[PDB]
Amino acid sequence: FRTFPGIPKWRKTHLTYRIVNYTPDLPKDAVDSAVEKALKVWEEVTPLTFSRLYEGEADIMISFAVREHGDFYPFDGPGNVLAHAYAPGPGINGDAHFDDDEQWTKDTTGTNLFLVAAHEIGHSLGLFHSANTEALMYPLYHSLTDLTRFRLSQDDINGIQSLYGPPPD
Ligand SMILES: [Ca+2]
Ligand SMILES: [Ca+2]
Ligand SMILES: [Ca+2]
Ligand SMILES: [Zn+2]
Ligand SMILES: [Zn+2]
Repeated sequence: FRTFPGIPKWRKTHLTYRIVNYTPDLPKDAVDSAVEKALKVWEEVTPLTFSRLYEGEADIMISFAVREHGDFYPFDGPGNVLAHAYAPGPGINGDAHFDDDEQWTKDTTGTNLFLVAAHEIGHSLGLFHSANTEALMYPLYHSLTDLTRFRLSQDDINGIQSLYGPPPD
């Protein structure tokens, strides 16, 4: 696993998220479930906990965007860059933007929202890319049809626990 230069990390264990907008690709509850499960992945192996906000500035603001969207990194149309997320910190840091030029799906027929979201939240929490091929934090989106088997790899658990430690009890 790779942590980020300077090892920026959250100095608190309780983090808020806000789903700022919704893609036309899916039912709103599918977007909610995907994001909720993505957080869970990481919540499960650390003392981090998450709560959702519906107004104000949450630590992790989540949105869908197309091309230019308010930061210096425009999205790029279909495929390639699927999303991006900023390392821990204030304001735009911690935030995650998903390219709506992708077709987000609950399954693997398009771009799986839960999988990319689990990866991006890894970034929002302090993990950079891993050199390990079976890690979620590996840069490589394969269209893993088999989400039925998903498990955070040990390398991901090692990286995230190196930042925040294991679960307390
Ligand atoms: Ca933020
Ligand atoms: Ca793209
Ligand atoms: Ca879309
Ligand atoms: Zn962005
Ligand atoms: Zn990444």
